[PDB]
Amino acid sequence: KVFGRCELAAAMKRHGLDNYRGYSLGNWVCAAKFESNFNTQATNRNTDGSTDYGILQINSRWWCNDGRTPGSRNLCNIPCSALLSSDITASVNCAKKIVSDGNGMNAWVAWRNRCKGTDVQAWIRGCRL
Repeated sequence: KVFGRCELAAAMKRHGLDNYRGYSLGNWVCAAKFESNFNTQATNRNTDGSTDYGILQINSRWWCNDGRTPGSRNLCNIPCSALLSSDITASVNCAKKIVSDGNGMNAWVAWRNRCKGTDVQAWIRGCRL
């Protein structure tokens, strides 16, 4: 599913992301934008052989099981498949764990490179929230 910008902001809010660990809603929407372009079925192979999954491009080395990343973990205790459904619950629950891991949203390289210190509130302008 390819979400609308405000449609994603709303689902993210309903799922408790707005200000989770101090990150306002605009940060999460900005990160989703640059990670997947709001497409839940986005996947991307990393050099080390792990794979990134779904709206927030959550990785198979630490966070999910795809059965094809030697030496990896599944700390969110889900199949990586679950990160590609229309339903974002699994992705949100798994992002909550990642963002709590010590580095805040720096765990997402595109957030640090493209959202950090920008006017992230732009990403929720004109949304019914």
